[PDB]
Amino acid sequence: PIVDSGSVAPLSAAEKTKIRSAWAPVYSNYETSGVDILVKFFTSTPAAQEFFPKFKGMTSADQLKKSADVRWHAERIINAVNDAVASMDDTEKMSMKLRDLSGKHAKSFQVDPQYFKVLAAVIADTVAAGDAGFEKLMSMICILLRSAY
Amino acid sequence: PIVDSGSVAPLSAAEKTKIRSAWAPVYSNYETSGVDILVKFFTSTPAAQEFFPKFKGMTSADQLKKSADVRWHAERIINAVNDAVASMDDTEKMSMKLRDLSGKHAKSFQVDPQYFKVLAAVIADTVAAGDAGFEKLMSMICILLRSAY
Ligand code: HEM
Ligand code: HEM
Repeated sequence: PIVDSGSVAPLSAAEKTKIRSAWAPVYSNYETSGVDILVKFFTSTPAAQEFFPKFKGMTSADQLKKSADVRWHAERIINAVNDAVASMDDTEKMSMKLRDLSGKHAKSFQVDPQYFKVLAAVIADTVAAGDAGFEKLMSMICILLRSAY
Repeated sequence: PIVDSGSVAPLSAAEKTKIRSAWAPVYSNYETSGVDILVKFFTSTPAAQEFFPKFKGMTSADQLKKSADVRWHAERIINAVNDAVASMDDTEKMSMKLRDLSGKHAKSFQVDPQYFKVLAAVIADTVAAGDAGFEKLMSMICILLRSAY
């Protein structure tokens, strides 16, 4: 269950390893993985489309995927998660960046804090649906991405 | 000849239109474009290779191109030049971003500034060889990338 508030027990050594195993295949193809994930989240959540100005005009899966702006945006969203997994052994480091990234969303991108957990699930489902460990990493990211609000 | 110091005359309207016409084709396939340019720079400029710590172990086009790191790095570079062509009508914003990038290069990445113009040339020969207009933009960017040095 991915949350964006409250507390989440630390990540066991066992969980971390699994996460790295599942994420590797996905990331090795981040250009595609990021897109498909972002686009699905987009299309499946109409209420959160007004927060992607550079996407305006496009609404169908076909369009989105051919858009360079949709691609560049997907690649950054995905790498932000990669940086997270590659830093599960440093909570102080992970939190600082995500607190920074939280600031941009709240202060600059002005995105609704309620869609982070939604996109996160669209990531957990693709990376390893059902993994309590991965949903735990997400809960950590979502909690951080709301720290600025 | 691209330069990285002093100054250069503003880009005329004609030059801006020429630049945006030659750029579109290249940026359209940026995931591929960037990677081609980067590898061409890297492989052809030995001394500058030590400045790419994450490519530790790769020195051939084949190994490079098939790397997530090399591409992510290339995608970010090519996209910074894109922001630049996108801001030809607002040199202020262009400079703000480029100055920030300059600081990152001189502080975190510890990169020798002599190479900005060389990588810029690789981009010039790829987008529009010989075009004085584009060369000027590259000069503008390099002068800006060295401002924090
Ligand atoms: C899984 C959680 C998310 C992560 C890890 C994430 C990560 C990122 C990253 C790395 C950037 C790059 C910012 C930069 O270049 O400085 C970004 C940009 C952006 N994100 Fe998120 N994001 C997430 C969820 C969301 C959600 C739910 C929305 C929509 C409500 C959203 C909307 C945006 C917007 C508007 C931009 C700016 C695009 C631009 O103007 O270039 N993000 N995000
Ligand atoms: C046209 C010239 C150049 C542009 C526009 C450019 C742009 C960029 C951008 C946008 C980043 C992303 C930083 C971030 O993620 O916040 C970056 C990182 C980096 N650049 Fe450059 N760059 C240029 C030339 C060079 C040159 C000549 C070298 C090598 C001598 C170089 C070495 C690096 C390194 C080592 C990093 C850090 C990579 C990492 O650890 O992720 N760059 N550059």
